Amino acid sequence: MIKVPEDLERIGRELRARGLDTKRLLEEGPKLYPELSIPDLMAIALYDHLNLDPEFLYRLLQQSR
Amino acid sequence: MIKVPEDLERIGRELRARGLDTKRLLEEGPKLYPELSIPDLMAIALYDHLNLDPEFLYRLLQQSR
Repeated sequence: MIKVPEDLERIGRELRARGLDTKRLLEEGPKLYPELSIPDLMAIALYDHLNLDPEFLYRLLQQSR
Repeated sequence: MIKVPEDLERIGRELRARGLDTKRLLEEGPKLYPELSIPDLMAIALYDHLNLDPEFLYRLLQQSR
């Protein structure tokens, strides 16, 4: 589902808009987005609280794969 | 290298003590700890800035594996 950095940002914005802080995002994120990997959701959590460049997080995710 | 939650906390404390913020931790962490996976380092980054329970992050890492 994360084919480009834009997808990381889109899903991240969506989950945070629900009111999910980082812990709740890591608990609810996987239920709402079962197609994402745990590393995907950790990267989204980092984007959502620290506003790290989605390009950087995307590149890190590519390495892990 | 992360066989228990204690290892996540130990390495996290070590990297943050060097002055590494989250972005620099994700850039320098892999160089300093080449034995860790990218998901390992993302979990350590989450612990170091948000103080999420290392037990929770450890359990998430087990799932990914």
